[PDB]
Amino acid sequence: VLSLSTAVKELVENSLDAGATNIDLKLKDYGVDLIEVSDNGCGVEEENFEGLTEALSSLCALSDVTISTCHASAKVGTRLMFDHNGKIIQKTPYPRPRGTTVSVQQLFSTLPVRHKEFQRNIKKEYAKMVQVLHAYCIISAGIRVSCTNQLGQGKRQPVVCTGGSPSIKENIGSVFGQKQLQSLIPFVQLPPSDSVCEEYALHNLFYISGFISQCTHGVGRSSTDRQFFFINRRPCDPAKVCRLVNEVYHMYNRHQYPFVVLNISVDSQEEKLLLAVLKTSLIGMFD
Amino acid sequence: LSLSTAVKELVENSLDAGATNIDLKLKDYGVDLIEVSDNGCGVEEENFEGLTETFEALSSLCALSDVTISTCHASAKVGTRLMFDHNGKIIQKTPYPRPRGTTVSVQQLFSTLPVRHKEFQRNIKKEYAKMVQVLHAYCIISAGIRVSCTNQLGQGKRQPVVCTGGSPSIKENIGSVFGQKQLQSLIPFVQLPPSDSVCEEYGLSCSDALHNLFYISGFISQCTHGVGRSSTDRQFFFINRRPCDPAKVCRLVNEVYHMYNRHQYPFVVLNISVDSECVDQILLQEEKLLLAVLKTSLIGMFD
Ligand SMILES: Nc1ncnc2c1ncn2[C@@H]1O[C@H](COP(=O)(O)OP(=O)(O)OP(=O)(O)O)[C@@H](O)[C@H]1O
Ligand SMILES: Nc1ncnc2c1ncn2[C@@H]1O[C@H](COP(=O)(O)OP(=O)(O)OP(=O)(O)O)[C@@H](O)[C@H]1O
Ligand SMILES: [Mg+2]
Ligand SMILES: [Mg+2]
Repeated sequence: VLSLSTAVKELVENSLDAGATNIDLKLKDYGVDLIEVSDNGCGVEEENFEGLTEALSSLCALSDVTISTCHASAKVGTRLMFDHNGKIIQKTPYPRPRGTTVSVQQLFSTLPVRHKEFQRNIKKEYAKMVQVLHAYCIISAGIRVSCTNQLGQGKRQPVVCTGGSPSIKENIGSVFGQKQLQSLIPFVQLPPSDSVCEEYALHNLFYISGFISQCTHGVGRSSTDRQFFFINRRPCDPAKVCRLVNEVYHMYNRHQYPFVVLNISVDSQEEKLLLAVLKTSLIGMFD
Repeated sequence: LSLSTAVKELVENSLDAGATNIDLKLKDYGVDLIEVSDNGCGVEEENFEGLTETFEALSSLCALSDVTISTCHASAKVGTRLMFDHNGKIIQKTPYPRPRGTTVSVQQLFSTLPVRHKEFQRNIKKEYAKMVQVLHAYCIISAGIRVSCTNQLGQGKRQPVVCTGGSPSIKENIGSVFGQKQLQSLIPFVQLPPSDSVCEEYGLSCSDALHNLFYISGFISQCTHGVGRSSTDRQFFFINRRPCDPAKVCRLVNEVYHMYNRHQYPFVVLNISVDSECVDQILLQEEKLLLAVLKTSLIGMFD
């Protein structure tokens, strides 16, 4: 849509919305040539093919979109080709398992300026997409998320793959290795302290979970390269929450920055209460 | 009992389960961990105890390693995680929320046989190379299935080994495994009826060649000088999509290629399709007819 990372985000969310347990992201030239997301979700029924094309409509205007899909109620799958207006160029029977594969080829080709900027800044744009990819890998418990990349004429190479584990801890281990888990402690939520409450509580509905680096000297990280925040399992960047987490960690380890995976679960406001719970909990953890 | 046959047994089990994704995770070339994850049919609860070159496979792996299995059948509401002792007995079974499929973890293969374990470690480079060859064969022939493999040495980062893109063609799987540059020097196999000259060389009559039921397909290097390979490091033969080593067929392919490029050896991916009743060392009935078809076809291709 706007970038490589947001295009991947939209396609992954669509696979998640379809109830997929396998989500495979296939890239060619870091996504400059091909962005392809394949899932084993519910698929699309024939009567809704034209209704596919909004994320998918915007992708059609900015790239060449091919979609293959097979609904559980269908006897055979279907392969669809779209023009830049979202109109179906052709639809043919296509033998494939249940699910949907969305192919985004030559993203931004219809906008030459954006296409050229995409290529020039591919290292930064790919790093943003990896961050989004890692966030979904960590939080999507029970879902096997994978990514592969193929550069030029070279062989296809695996980038990451999760094992469909029910715990965030194992998903973290799948993404970064077991060595990353050895320097982490689980988040332990505490009621806000009288002192911290004064610095800023009976109707507390915030539930915090996750992992953070130990405050022990040397155990931290050189930068904020691995900090993942979630509100109701949705990846996001809460500025005030992120600053508070790094501030409390620096109270005990000013030389380093922590690894962070924090999910904020709350009913469908009162952010000062959330910060008071976060600060009190982090102080009790690092003490 | 080797690293390659252990991986082969697990990959075949995932293929038998109807998997479309097969993920192989290795640690220390498989000395520390061999883990195969698939999205196949899984195992039903009533068959958990029944779970425990041929390496059965799972019972033999339990005797030689620590086997952990998580699985979820479509008929189950929640998956199950299983731990096995070296006699194949279930140490513990716990509910385990996971998607449909099976994950088999083989950690410290051959640990219970210290002599074999040291031979495994000492010859790990040769055993790992043999396993990669077997894995490449399944990657090439398993069209429509995403097979991936990584290897991790100690505490280092995961290293890519191979991965296919779930493509419907053997040609695309070759490109995924070896790169598009490998495809540029290949030509497709074109089957021809055996020629009178080649039929005479094998002592075949017109009636012997009338019941031809061999169907050969695949890819081979061009005979153009220099385009070949330094050795037979990339020659993959299949009978009814099954990886195998037909000695006479393999020698014939290299012999005809040497008729046009004696200095080099070709890249070979060749599947031989034939009725199951004619396969019995690979013993193919009417093998002289198959060799005559192969030689005649290869000569027409390289001419
Ligand atoms: N991988 C998919 N699997 C099954 N159905 C899909 C998939 N992707 C898209 N669809 C269907 O096509 C519809 C339009 O997709 P689109 O992403 O453009 O908008 P949306 O999903 O409805 O809302 P949002 O803007 O939040 O993504 C979707 O609502 C969905 O029904
Ligand atoms: N990845 C798997 N997915 C689903 N079921 C499996 C899987 N692996 C093993 N099983 C089940 O456990 C049984 C025993 O496995 P094992 O490989 O040891 O023997 P086998 O497959 O029955 O015969 P063989 O391996 O000699 O062809 C299998 O028959 C199968 O039902
Ligand atoms: Mg959407
Ligand atoms: Mg088996």
